[PDB]
Amino acid sequence: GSHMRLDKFIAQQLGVSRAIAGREIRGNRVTVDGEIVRNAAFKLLPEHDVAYDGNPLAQQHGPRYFMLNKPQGYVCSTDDPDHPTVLYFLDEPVAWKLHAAGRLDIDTTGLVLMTDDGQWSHRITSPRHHCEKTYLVTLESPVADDTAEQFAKGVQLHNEKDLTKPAVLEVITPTQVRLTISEGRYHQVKRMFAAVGNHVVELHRERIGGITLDADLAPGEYRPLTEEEIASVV
Ligand SMILES: O=c1cc[nH]c(=O)[nH]1
Repeated sequence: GSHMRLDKFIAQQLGVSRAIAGREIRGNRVTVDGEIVRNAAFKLLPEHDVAYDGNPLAQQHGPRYFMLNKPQGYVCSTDDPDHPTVLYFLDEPVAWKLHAAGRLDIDTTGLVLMTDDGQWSHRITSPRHHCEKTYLVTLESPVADDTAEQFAKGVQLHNEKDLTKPAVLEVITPTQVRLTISEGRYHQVKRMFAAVGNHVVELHRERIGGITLDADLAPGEYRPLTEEEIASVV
């Protein structure tokens, strides 16, 4: 049930203070659905059509942010037509306006941030930025004892120029590890373990910057991000 004060909408649109927006509203320069509204506190709804001096002012719907626990078998973009996208799990209006601020392959599960705020998104996904992500990785074979050092110094991916930035590995079981990287190269985690002689069997993302996947969010479930999560992702 999105809505907002008519004075805040006008201040937003004209680039003025709320106090000056109120002056204009009282000055009979603002119309809603064709009728003059002189009340700065008028509750503006999405269906309303606002005009300033006769000029239509389309309503720019606020930005939305969601936390999704991505399941296997679905993809994070319409690039590939052979598999259904994660929008299948979202029950929101004009959901097609949403994109993943950091995509995950078809059988990788975990934290995906869905949003329609392009600036917020780029800040997180830019290849020039340092944003940490943590994954829970299941391997085909017991991790080699020099792999942590390897990842700490950086490894070279098959046919890539530069080494991977330092990454920290924590062993949970011999075939299950937690890995934190600050990059976003294509299929980086799988290629990193391949380079050192192992094979990723399962991959689950637990964190991105200051946002961690809720322990009780089941695969396929999602929720709006809190005001705090939005203001502190990275
Ligand atoms: O970060 C990574 C690495 C490999 N594959 C993914 O889906 N994500």
